[PDB]
Amino acid sequence: SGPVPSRARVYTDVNTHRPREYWDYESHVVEWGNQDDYQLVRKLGRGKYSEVFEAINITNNEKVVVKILKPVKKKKIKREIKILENLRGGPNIITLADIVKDPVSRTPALVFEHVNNTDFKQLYQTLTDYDIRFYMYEILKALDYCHSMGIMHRDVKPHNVMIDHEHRKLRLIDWGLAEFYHPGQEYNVRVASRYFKGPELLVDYQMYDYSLDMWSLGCMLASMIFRKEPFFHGHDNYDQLVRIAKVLGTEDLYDYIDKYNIELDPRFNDILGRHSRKRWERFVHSENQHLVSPEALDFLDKLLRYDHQSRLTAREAMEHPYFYTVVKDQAR
Ligand SMILES: O=C(CCC(=O)NCCc1ccc(Cl)c(Cl)c1)NCCCCn1cnc2c(Br)c(Br)c(Br)c(Br)c21
Ligand SMILES: NCCc1ccc(Cl)c(Cl)c1
Repeated sequence: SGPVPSRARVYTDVNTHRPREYWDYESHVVEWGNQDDYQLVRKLGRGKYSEVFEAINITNNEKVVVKILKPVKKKKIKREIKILENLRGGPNIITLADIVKDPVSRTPALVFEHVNNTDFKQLYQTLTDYDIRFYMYEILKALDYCHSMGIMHRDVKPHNVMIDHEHRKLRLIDWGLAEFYHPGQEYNVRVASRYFKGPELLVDYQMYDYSLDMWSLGCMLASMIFRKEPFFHGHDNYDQLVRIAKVLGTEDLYDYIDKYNIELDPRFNDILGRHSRKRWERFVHSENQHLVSPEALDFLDKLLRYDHQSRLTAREAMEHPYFYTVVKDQAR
């Protein structure tokens, strides 16, 4: 007997009710702009999948960001484009402005709205309790939206959160790993950065859903309030689950494994050991106590659960007491 199937608790059938063109990205036809509308100004960074530039649209003098893609399978470019187009205009989702073909490498380039990013070295030095609650709530808006639109981001981490702090403006970026959720579909578990991988990825449980993003969000929250980056600091994918188990305990892990009849890689036998579930107080000290509260710890505990089905949804997270003062402030 194999693993027990699983279904998302919410937004389970949203893609089923769509025309197939919404989610059948392999059949998407790309609408191309004119690369001659743009001039590159300077390089902002480079990754395994792209090089990123600041640019100017010389037809309207607008600043934009240009992501020149490295060679990748055409269906993965179509996937990112289709998801960006489907989510465009949603709260705190980066806006795809144009798609052009780089004359040099003949590769596609995505053109995004510019965000005046805040120097985060200063941001983290003066970060307040209220700042963290406010921006977490802004991220939850983007996640509830994309989940409600049938999409898992699958790469939630601080690097993919742009913040213009002067204007309290936040954007969730890099949708190149995002996928459409379909009930019963088995997904690739080699997604997300190591430190933010959910337990379902680490034990190779492929029938996962939106709740994967909620684990990653809990990892980000823990690093913020405890000022410990990364929070779960594994040496490799195997050790990453050991680091989680030393905090969440091994009992709930084996309860999770048994519930879904997951066949655990035999490497884990001699490294997981036996660990109690720790109390969050052991990460609190004089340098982070101003960011930690009973509300923050209650919220954090309800995100970081082995069982993906028992994690808060994005909308449930937004209703947590941790956000009460943010919610009433936004009512104005
Ligand atoms: O520096 C970062 C962000 C690092 C960071 O700590 N965040 C804030 C994290 C955070 C999250 C939650 C909370 Cl609660 C709080 Cl408090 C803080 N990531 C590098 C991006 C590399 C350059 N890069 C790539 N793609 C880009 C796009 Br697309 C645009 Br548009 C723009 Br602009 C740029 Br620059 C782009
Ligand atoms: N049109 C020449 C400048 C240029 C080169 C490459 C790209 Cl991808 C862009 Cl948008 C603009």
